[PDB]
Amino acid sequence: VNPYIGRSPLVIKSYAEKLEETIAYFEAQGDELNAARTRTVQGIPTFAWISDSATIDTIQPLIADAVAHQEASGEQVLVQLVIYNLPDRDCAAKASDGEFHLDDDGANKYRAYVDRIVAELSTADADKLHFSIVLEPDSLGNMVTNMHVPKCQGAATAYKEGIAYTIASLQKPNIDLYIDAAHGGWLGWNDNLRPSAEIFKETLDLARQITPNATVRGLAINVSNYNPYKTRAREDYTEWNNAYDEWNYVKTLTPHLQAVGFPAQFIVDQGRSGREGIRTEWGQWCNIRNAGFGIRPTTDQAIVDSANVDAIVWVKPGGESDGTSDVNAVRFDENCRSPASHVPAPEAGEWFNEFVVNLVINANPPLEPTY
Ligand SMILES: [Mg+2]
Repeated sequence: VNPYIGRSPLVIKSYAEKLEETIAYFEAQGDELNAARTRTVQGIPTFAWISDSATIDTIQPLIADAVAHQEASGEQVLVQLVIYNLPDRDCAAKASDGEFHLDDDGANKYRAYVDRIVAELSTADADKLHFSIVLEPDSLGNMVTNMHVPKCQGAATAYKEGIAYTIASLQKPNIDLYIDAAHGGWLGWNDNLRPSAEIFKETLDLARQITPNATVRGLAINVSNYNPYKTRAREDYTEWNNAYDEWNYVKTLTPHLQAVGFPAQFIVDQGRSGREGIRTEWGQWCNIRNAGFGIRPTTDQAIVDSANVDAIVWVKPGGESDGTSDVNAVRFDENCRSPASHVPAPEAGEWFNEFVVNLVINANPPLEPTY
């Protein structure tokens, strides 16, 4: 069943707290409407990312807070998590912050990292909650389009085996899993559709060699990207790609999932999708200037308009930088100085207040104020 129906995805307190800076900024500008819209954003659920082992320490406090909230509110709390730590992570990038490396026991270390997450998701408090978990952004798409890259060649089996173990390890009645499936501009090209469906099924099949009746709910798309759910002005760079918005990505990928027997249910990130015409190339991803908050999290079919979409969600938390634009930074990524990037920007994950100011102003539909 669609786990989002009737459920209240969890507001991430640590994220809502960061927005106090944005509220203070608008108040200091004499801008009560945008201050109030930012207050609305504080109440919008986002995903909590587990992108390293240290972050596992945040999970039990998050769960305890979630249970307290469930008791107080009478809601059916749905905790949204991202697992993002495969060994030799981000194999096609020039650099990665992933902490595990295949040549330093990374496969076993990844299993133990998953085991630590499982432990946290196995407490009596965890049992009271429901979870929606996105598995490993920037992973399997590389086996479709980046197999000319030495690091991807060396990591392909490990990505499939890693994700298989994660799936097999999180088979509980209160957990729904969505495997990351990139975005239309990556895997939506005609040549990529069938191989993508095949690798998702292959990975699920591997999971079932570990835990016999293992399942997933489906796929997560547009994670940390900006693609509109429904475009109002198709971009020139989408020429010859039928997945020119994410609703069309769902429509075009679905038949291939069905053909291979992989579940064709999707959650779609729209956290930074409010404004179009902000990029000159589809491949631009880092702190794209003038991005706006998009469609708010919802299961409403009047908006979603697809039996294959479980929900629109906000996976990447807007305001957390994609990377630094400082040319002299140790982790400088040239993508973060693209012609479309917002500069200066702080290190990946650090608060980028100027960017959130713009996410509020450029939100579509406009944010309703909470006065
Ligand atoms: Mg490192």
